[PDB]
Amino acid sequence: KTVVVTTILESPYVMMKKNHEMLEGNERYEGYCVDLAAEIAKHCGFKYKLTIVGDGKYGARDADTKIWNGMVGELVYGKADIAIAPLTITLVREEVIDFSKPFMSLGISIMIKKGTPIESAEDLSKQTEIAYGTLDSGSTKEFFRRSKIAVFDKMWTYMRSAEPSVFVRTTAEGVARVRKSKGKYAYLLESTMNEYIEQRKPCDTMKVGGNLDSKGYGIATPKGSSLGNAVNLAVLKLNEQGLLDKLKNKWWYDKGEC
Ligand SMILES: N[C@@H](CCC(=O)O)C(=O)O
Ligand SMILES: [Zn+2]
Repeated sequence: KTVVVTTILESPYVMMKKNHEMLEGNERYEGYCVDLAAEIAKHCGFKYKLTIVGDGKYGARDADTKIWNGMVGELVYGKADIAIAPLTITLVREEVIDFSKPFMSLGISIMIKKGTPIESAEDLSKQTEIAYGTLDSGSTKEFFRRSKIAVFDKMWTYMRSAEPSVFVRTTAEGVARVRKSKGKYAYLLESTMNEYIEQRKPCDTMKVGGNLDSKGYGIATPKGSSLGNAVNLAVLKLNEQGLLDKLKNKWWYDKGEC
């Protein structure tokens, strides 16, 4: 009856509300995905419960164990009915879960501490002074692991063998490493998160160069779910009405601190 929604604490998508300890259920959270969940639910005609993914991950299949972790895993093993998060539509995921058409368009980009002598991915690859990494488990990490393009293969080769590790557990961890490294650490993350951080105090980071690829985030459901068709139509209806753009403006730029 009540649709269990799996999501992830990733700003500005889902964040803990100021006085959440005094609130209950869905009212404990706020963010772009919280506003979107409320809308997809209204339009699809269902009651839901927001749940933060237990392992705090997006979703990857473990090569040795074959188990799916993160939000994807919660959908695959039936722990959740739908995932409303900045979850990238990829081929390996679409083979096990269903995705609506994209609700947000993005691409991998570079986050530097202001003043870092880096203008592109080619620049990162051609040097060693400045370290660079990605989110440990996710679509960005896989983009480099599977890239046939020379510049990205070179970047991956360095990243996988770099010590100490250049990969981080969460986006926030990557952002702090950038901020605390005096320009000695650049971070590869999706343009959406980069643009969000670029508008947050201490206003010391910046997105550089173009996007490395083009892709989208989709609302995910288990393969052959009943909700699939309706949520896809809701995403299309809401994009066409201007809500998705309105929501990105609200959480990224309207509340900008820089
Ligand atoms: N949106 C990504 C996580 C962030 C990243 O990989 O940079 C995913 O669904 O895996
Ligand atoms: Zn509406």
